[PDB]
Amino acid sequence: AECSVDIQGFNTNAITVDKSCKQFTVNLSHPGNLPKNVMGHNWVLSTAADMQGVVTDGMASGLDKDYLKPDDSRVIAHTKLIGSGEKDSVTFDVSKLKEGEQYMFFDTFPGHSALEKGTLTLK
Ligand SMILES: [Cu+2]
Ligand SMILES: [Cu+2]
Repeated sequence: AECSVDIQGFNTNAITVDKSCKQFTVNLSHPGNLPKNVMGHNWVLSTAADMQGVVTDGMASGLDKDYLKPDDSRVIAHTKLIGSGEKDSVTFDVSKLKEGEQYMFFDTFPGHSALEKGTLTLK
């Protein structure tokens, strides 16, 4: 089945990964005209349980860490932080994913998590 998804930064509020896929790719795109540094976006994947932890410590860490705490072991996958006309794409092992667990995708650029947030599920 398909196992890439195109996301603009969110047009989708919800991703489902086909249980039959071995890998999965998120192509992320930035729509506007502003520098990564005043209006950059990422796509981060953690379990719902961990989302808020990744976000707050990611805010605390700088632009220079792409707004993610270094060695954050609760982050399953993510795209680089990106700005205007920059695109990024992350490909992860689907074996990292457990059917019947609730995952969240989100943006860790300060504040964007309240609107740029979604659900991903292995099904
Ligand atoms: Cu397939
Ligand atoms: Cu954003």
